[PDB]
Amino acid sequence: SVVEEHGQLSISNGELVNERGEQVQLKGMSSHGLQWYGQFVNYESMKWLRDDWGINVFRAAMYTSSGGYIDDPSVKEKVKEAVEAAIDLDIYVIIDWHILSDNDPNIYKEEAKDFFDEMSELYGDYPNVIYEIANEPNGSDVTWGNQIKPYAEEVIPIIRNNDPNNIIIVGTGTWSQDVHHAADNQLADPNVMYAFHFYAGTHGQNLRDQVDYALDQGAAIFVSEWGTSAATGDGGVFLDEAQVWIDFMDERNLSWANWSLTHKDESSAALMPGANPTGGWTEAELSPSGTFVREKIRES
Ligand SMILES: *[C@H]1O[C@H](CO)[C@@H](O[C@@H]2O[C@H](CO)[C@@H](O[C@@H]3O[C@H](CO)[C@@H](O)[C@H](O)[C@H]3O)[C@H](O)[C@H]2O)[C@H](O)[C@H]1F
Repeated sequence: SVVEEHGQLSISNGELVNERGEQVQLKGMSSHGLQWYGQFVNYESMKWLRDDWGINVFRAAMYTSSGGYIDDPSVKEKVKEAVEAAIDLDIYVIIDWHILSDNDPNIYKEEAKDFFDEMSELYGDYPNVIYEIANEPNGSDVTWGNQIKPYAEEVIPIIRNNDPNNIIIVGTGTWSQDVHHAADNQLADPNVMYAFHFYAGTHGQNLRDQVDYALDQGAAIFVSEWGTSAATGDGGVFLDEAQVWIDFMDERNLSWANWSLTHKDESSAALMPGANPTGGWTEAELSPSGTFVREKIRES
């Protein structure tokens, strides 16, 4: 139903819109790293998230380092499983080249180009696909102008040769927080968005103002990762500040994916230990974070 109705997504005047020009907001879940918790990524769990939580997008977090794709490329087939499930379920899907410790996206740029060529060749005639080319650039030596923008100006043409206009999300500096610099020096492709990530454990007032600054320059923003915990993924759940951010995103038409769908014993995890990897969870099988996120998406 979702993808049949909204179909081809595009950016118009800095906003995500559907094929009839109407604003659309995606809300869903990110996997944790596919190398650690891939059992939670399957048609049945995604169907349960679609039907019971109301998700309309699923993000497949394919770490590059930390035992991910560069070390063992088999995780790309789990991305394909997720994409095909999203097509069968009629929801959107984010293919996330999940850099982190490999803090400059240029480190594995050759591999990224090949990976995105493959995925855009396979899936580029489906409207479901959203490409996320560099999760979280980070470090004071990784800047928008010098590192990230040129990286994107190499990867985007590869995708565009196969898929002229599905959405591409591009990470920003300082762990996808520095939308100010990106918005002052935007990419040329008209169907690009810039990533912005937040954690409710951080006091967020200035970060909201910076997202507004970016939006005021005509830049489109996708909140492709956020958590209810601290920046580490652990250390408490901060539902007051999470709700502030939820409301802000609704006011600004910002799409989002929550981190993350796993039973790991960390506060940002959505599931408890014993949660079935194929869905069907009871209340007791959702963590404090997962219960909150499910509520947000069902409310929407
Ligand atoms: C965006 O931020 C989230 C945190 O809010 C990041 O997710 C965290 O990434 C950590 C680093 O990969 C991860 O910890 C690792 O978990 C592995 C599997 O259990 C361990 O083997 C490893 O020792 C540990 O460092 C957190 O569990 C996770 O929440 C996300 O990557 C960022 F994009």
